[PDB]
Amino acid sequence: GRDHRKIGKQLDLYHMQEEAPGMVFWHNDGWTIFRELEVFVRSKLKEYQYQEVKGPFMMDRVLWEKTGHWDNYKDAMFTTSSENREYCIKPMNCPGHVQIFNQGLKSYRDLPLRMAEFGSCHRNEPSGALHGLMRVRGFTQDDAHIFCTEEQIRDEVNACIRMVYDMYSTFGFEKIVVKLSTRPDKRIGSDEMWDRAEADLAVALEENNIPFEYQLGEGAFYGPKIEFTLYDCLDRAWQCGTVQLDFSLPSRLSASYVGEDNERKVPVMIHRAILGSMERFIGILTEEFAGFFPTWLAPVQVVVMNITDSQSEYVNELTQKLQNAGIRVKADLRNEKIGFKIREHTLRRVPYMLVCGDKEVEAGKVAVRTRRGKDLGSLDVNDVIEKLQQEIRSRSLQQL
Amino acid sequence: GRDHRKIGKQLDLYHMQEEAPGMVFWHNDGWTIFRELEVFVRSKLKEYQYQEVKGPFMMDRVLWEKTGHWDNYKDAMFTTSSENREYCIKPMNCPGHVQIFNQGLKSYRDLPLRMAEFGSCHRNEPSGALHGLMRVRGFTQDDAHIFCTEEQIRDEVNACIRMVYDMYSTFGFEKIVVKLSTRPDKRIGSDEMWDRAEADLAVALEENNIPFEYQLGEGAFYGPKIEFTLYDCLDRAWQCGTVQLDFSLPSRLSASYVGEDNERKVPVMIHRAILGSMERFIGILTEEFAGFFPTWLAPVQVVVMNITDSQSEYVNELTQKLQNAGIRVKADLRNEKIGFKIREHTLRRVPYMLVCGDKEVEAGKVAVRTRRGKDLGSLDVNDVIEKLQQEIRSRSLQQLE
Ligand SMILES: CN[C@H](C(=O)NC/C=C/Cn1cnc2cc(Cl)c(Cl)cc2c1=O)[C@@H](C)O
Ligand SMILES: CN[C@H](C(=O)NC/C=C/Cn1cnc2cc(Cl)c(Cl)cc2c1=O)[C@@H](C)O
Ligand SMILES: [Zn+2]
Ligand SMILES: [Zn+2]
Repeated sequence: GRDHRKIGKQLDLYHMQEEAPGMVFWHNDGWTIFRELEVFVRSKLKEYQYQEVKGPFMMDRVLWEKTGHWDNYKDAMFTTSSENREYCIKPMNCPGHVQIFNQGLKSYRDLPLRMAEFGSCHRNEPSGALHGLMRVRGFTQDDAHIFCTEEQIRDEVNACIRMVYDMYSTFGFEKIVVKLSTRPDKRIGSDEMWDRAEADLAVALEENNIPFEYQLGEGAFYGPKIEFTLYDCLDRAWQCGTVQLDFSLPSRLSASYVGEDNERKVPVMIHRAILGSMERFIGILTEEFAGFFPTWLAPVQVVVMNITDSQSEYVNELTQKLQNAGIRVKADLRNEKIGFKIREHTLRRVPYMLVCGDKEVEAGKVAVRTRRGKDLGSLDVNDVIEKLQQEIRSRSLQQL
Repeated sequence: GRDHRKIGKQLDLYHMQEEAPGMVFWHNDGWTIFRELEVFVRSKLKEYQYQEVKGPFMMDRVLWEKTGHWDNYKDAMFTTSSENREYCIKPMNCPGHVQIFNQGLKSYRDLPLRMAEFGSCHRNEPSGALHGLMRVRGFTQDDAHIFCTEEQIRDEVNACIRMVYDMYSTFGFEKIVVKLSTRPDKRIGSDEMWDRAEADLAVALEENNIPFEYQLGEGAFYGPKIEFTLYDCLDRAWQCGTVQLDFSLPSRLSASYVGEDNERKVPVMIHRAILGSMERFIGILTEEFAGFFPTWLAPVQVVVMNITDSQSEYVNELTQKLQNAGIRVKADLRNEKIGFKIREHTLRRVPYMLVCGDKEVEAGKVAVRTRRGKDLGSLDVNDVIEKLQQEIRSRSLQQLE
């Protein structure tokens, strides 16, 4: 029993309905998980030196036909109109990122320019194939685009690779399969361009001792790509990560920069996503942990509870201390038995349950108990807050 | 200058294009401002006990036709189709909030249920009427909908009112004009219901000692409302806040709860937004401050800089300390004169320029220069960091002395 649909209903994370096929209603607790995942990605964006931008939801069809994706993907577009002009709701964030790149004069000094976005994308997929958070219409891509020179591709692909494995290992995903898609029959650019582009991805992987299988037929018309597939605890494959070279879209959208020789060069563009889809990754995480989210991701991290009315003031004071320390905490002061209380929050998958009786109030302590059923006993209040802070801020998979 | 369109280009906050009319492209520095504003609103949502949800971008026309807004507002709807079904791109967040409310059986004990959202709304407005961040098509509403009983209305409107003045006072807006819109000709509900609903709004304003005025017959068909018009430093009026009672939508979308008497009851809905639009409000703030955003909102809060090559490592350490202290900081180690460095970052509206000369490195201090051109002297590094943190924590309008 690890269905994300089931756990999503039980823990009141999200729901879906027929009026909005493949588009998620995020409830309070599920939206908390979403935002903590977002905060985690932002810390990595800062570490790996990315800008974070936000592009518009719609854009003119005139611009979308200039991208070169229209013929292959017009059936997957959501279109709307206003004042005799047809606009596409964006399925990808790349054209919008080029529009920001084109504002102001760029030079080689500004490259590599790394532009990230939590980009809300909509794709008009057949409704019959939709299921849960795994196959959806509306989703949020942990997207970024790297504008760089031909000489900087090698280093930026290395950095993307490091960022992929770093982020996957945070959630305990160590079994990764890597696939390098080579030149297709369609394709733009010369054979010498594809020789170099394919070598840049291959050597970057080889130098990091990462084994990979070639995918000969597959690969986009605008460049080769690396795709990363993680494996969950049921040994199910999930293609999440991508690193995709592009020698087309920047030229077609009039992107350029002044080089060191004062000539106009078209920048090389690297598409990349790691989690793939925020909704989809949450689904995978919900199943991986079976509702037992690590404390940093958990909607409710601690519940503090009393035995009788005698300890209510102490529990309220302890609740405020935990809230002051940046912990998501609730107080359970109901007139129920301690076994009833602990069970409700053990079923809700609350990492820690802080019991406070007369023993604990007089001592300045708290009786800590995990959702796994491990009784840690009466511990000092300041010691508990300190260890919870470390677990949350280090983003540890394991409890005490 | 106080033109947000000019300043937006100068500080590289955002831009707009004819390919996406009335829809903002947020650059790094503008999106940084957006996200801190979002964090600020979030802390108020936590304080005033709101849930935060996220609804889908589109929903079937069939559901939108049931809301009772369709015939009045179908011209303003963006529409898209898929598999013989028509979907509206959401212009408002209320129906989606009702869909979330309708999941699970609700009790009187769950009320008042306060459900907030940073709701990305799209209104198909005329392109000739568009103008920068203020008049837009795509925007993010600091929205919330309170589901409550009839008896709970006064206390919830009272809370909303407090939240409005609280949030406006953070940005330096004390002069608020308040307008209570009364019953229109075409309306639902009995006159007895409208007497209580209008009285609930008036009593809540009286309870907060707020003088207001009527706007006669300007209320919506589904209930009366309060609107809050703030005044900037140029004495220009901006209608941002709204608190709108609703006796229609919950019933139209099958919203109910189990009462204390065990009867099925329909909840009353209070629509409310304080800032009104995140894009619009940032635009107003840009002109209010003239680009001199308070330190907590500033894209780059501190720039640490060296006079000569001698202090480059001291700058690196100091920049790392400010990095570890959660301050948005950059190091200016370019081979340029100290005045050149100060003039550029004064023009970019960086609150503080932490200057490092030989005398500062030797004493373990830093020379603090504000964007207003003032000299705060050479202070201890750990003192300055604690003071900057306190200025950011409290979201202070004023810089250090
Ligand atoms: C092309 N952008 C990248 C991306 O999304 N890569 C994953 C796979 C993309 C394939 N893909 C899938 N569906 C699409 C649907 C539409 Cl309507 C369009 Cl116009 C493009 C695509 C499209 O390109 C990100 C990583 O920047
Ligand atoms: C709709 N409720 C509130 C709100 O947005 N009020 C501000 C103004 C509302 C007036 N308004 C303006 N434009 C609209 C456009 C459309 Cl396509 C629809 Cl369906 C409704 C409205 C509509 O009601 C929020 C705060 O919950
Ligand atoms: Zn892309
Ligand atoms: Zn509303």
